[PDB]
Amino acid sequence: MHTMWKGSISFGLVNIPIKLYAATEDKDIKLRSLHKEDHAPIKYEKVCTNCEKTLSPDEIVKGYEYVKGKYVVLTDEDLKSLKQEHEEKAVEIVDFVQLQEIDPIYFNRSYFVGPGDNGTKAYTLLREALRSTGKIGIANMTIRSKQQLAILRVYENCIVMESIHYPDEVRSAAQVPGVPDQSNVNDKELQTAITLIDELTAKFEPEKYEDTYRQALLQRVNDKLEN
Amino acid sequence: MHTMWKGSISFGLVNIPIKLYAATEDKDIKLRSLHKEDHAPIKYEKVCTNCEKTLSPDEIVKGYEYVKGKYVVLTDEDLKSLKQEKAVEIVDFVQLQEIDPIYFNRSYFVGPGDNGTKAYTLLREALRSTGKIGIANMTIRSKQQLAILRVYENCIVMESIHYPDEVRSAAQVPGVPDQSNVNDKELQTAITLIDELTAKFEPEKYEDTYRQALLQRVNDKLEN
Amino acid sequence: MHTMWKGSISFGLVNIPIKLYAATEDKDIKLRSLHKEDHAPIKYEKVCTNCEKTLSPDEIVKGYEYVKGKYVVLTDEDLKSLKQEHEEKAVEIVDFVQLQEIDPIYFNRSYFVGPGDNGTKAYTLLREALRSTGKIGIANMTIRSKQQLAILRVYENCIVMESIHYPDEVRSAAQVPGVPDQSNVNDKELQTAITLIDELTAKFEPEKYEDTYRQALLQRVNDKLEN
Amino acid sequence: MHTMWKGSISFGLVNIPIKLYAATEDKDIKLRSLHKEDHAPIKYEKVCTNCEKTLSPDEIVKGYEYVKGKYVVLTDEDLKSLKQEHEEKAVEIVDFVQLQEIDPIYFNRSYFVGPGDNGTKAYTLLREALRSTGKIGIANMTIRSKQQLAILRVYENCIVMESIHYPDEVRSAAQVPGVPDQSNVNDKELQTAITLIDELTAKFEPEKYEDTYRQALLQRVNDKLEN
DNA sequence: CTGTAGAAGGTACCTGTAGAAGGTACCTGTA
DNA sequence: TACAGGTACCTTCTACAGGTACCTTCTACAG
Repeated sequence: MHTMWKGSISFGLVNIPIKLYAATEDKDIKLRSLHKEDHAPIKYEKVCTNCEKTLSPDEIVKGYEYVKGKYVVLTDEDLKSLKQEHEEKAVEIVDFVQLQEIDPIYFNRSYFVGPGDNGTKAYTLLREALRSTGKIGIANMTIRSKQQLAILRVYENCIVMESIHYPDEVRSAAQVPGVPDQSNVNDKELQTAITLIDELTAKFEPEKYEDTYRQALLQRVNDKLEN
Repeated sequence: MHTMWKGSISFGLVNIPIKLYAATEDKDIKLRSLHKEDHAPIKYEKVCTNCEKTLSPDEIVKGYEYVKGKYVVLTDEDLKSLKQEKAVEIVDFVQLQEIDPIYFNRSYFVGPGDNGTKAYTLLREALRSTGKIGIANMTIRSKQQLAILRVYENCIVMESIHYPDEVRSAAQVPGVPDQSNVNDKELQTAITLIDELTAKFEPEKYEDTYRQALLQRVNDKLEN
Repeated sequence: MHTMWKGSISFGLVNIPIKLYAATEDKDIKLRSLHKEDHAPIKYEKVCTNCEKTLSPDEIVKGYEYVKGKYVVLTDEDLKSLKQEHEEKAVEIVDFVQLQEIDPIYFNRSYFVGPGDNGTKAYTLLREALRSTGKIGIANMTIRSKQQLAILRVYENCIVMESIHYPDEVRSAAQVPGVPDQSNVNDKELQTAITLIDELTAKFEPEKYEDTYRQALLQRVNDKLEN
Repeated sequence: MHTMWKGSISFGLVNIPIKLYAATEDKDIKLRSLHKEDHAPIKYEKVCTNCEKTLSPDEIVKGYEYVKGKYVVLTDEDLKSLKQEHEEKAVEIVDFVQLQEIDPIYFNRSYFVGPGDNGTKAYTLLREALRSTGKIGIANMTIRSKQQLAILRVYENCIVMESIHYPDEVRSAAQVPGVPDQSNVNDKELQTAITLIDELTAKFEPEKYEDTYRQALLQRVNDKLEN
């Protein structure tokens, strides 16, 4: 695959050089906007709502909307001052917690972690330690000037780094309206449900599920192209 | 807390009325572009790149780019026909460990609907006992996609997932070694290290430092 | 300085990307042999002592002299198989001993260890740990296809990696002929010797000592060059 | 042990007859180049680059390369006048500094110093004075027609004289690229690193480390011989 | 309040490429 | 043992441009 990030997993004296690859790709069809009669691509042009004039990029400033219709203009220098840029590309591990402690509810984006230069032995040691102890590593990571939380876990023979939502962005499963909390299920009905589920149970065949809409749109495009 | 979808989980004769709630919210800081002269928000005008002129939404169409610079225009009629082909239709049940969290894309809590509680708890208990997840097809808003249904705590969680062709293979990751050449003493030392840094998960410990810094700076600027 | 080796310091899970620089340079004067009448450089021509013919580098093979006058030929395959090559450039630390356990008579060559890419925090941690515990690290390294033993220690603000002689190559000071034991030493004579040493004691001035032969040769060369 | 040098440590009125012994030996495997057709050793013939004529040692003169391609020819008389000859083989001590003032990065070669004829009491007095004052003696010495700097120190019951590099041939540890200061060190991380280093700490056992390449080559030679 | 898509700027990492010299490593000779 | 001289080399940095995948942000439409 294509490497998108070069750095190291650092927690104290440990510093394992690693590389990141995107674990998923967006195959959804993107449709360009074209003029009805000219059939040319459409471009976005910035125009002020008050001065009603075209604005160059140097005439645009960023402003945080603090109440409805009122903006505190954050100067560029302020924006760079808020960012705590790091000169060292490191997935700095801040904690190690049991795997069950963090639900896949938190997970946002998945990355494949591969060994870097002169870091295969430490990579294998960390992978085996994580698999044996059955836990994951909570870390802080920056890809391109951002800053987010991540968890490192083990999937098959690879290490997977999943960025996660911050704990205050994840809602509570105990606040869901109407969810029962009493384990008063009947044994006969439960057994019938289990039998039905087992009847519907099959194996996971990834080739069985396909994007039908994508294939249909591609076939329509091919038919219109040939005709 | 706020219902965003109201339908039913359906397979065969089983039809459980359910409601969907977003399991996560985006609290990232969003900034509005403004003019420097008058500090008014800006707006986007769609103009043609071949010849500059403002176009109404009724003056534009959608075209799929098949090669570089060449598009096939999909008329709204055929686009609607393709989009045609409120229930979460379960196709089959697989094991919990058969689908990795790298498949998961979006998370939703599932709550019982009107007169749909007994079936809801029956399905939840069956899924928990059998250790299975239900693969299904569903549409949120004019976009059909694939999802799974699992049990988290005492709730049902529906995770809309990526299609299998959209997920890369862990075997294709460059340079990843095999599980054959790990020393026992080094492994024990590494395990001891990991156990030393092991701590309980404290959700209040981790916070968005950049967002708090930006909010504090905004408050200070407002005071000034 | 000029980096001469790029790799990492590895012991178990710990990996520290580092760079090697030569701590010393040979400033001695080198003289080129020239023809007396032509003043042109000379060339080494390899000629067999028996066939009395000039040999191409593909007509020459290496041989070990197990006994005087007889050689066992070690072909390319044997030498390649004996020389174990590693896929990773690592200073594999095997031991951590006390600093005083290894005498400077073991030391052979000195190298300065600088932080590598994304390897500064771990470098600082290792330096501080070595300085505080008063320990050195025994390791195996290979600069250019020649495996040897080394020790990592702390000098001032830097980490210094010294290659060392193998223990079988170092003689024992207890077997030096004629060296007396800790026999009784006269206190007055020892005090007089101490006062003499203190009288001759001065501070270390690196500029005080210089290679006088090199300066004399350079001055003679310059004098002949001028006139 | 074989005496390789016989002289006296001299400073002012103090003159201590001494003998020098090599403190280390080169046990590396050396392979003789041989002709592949007859398995006879090869020899080097000095031939001129331009004239392409075989040159006897009386037709070869030394030359210093001040610029690339141009050589100032230094005749025998010039080189003899440049070299300083001493009628007495003496290690002439110039001053004494502390043990810690000269780093082992200066050290080049090691020799054991043994008492000479009727020079045991002075040897013991010098050893005791150097040990008690914690000092080393900087000196000028010539082994065989090459004057160099040396330091005299005490190791176990012996005196060790180390030929050392000139100060201009030793690089500065403050110019190592990327080396940081000691200000930013986390205490918890430092304690973790110290605990890890103590975990890998072991007593120095010289019998554990051996030149595996030499043993492998000797085993291969023995296998080829026995067959 | 949430889902959904489109356009736009940017740059990191890989790919394809080459020259120089500084320090490694080895071999002989030679008294 | 000392001591030097010649020889093959190759690694790291210097000097180098093109291209794509992925990040990241911003607005707008729907109900």
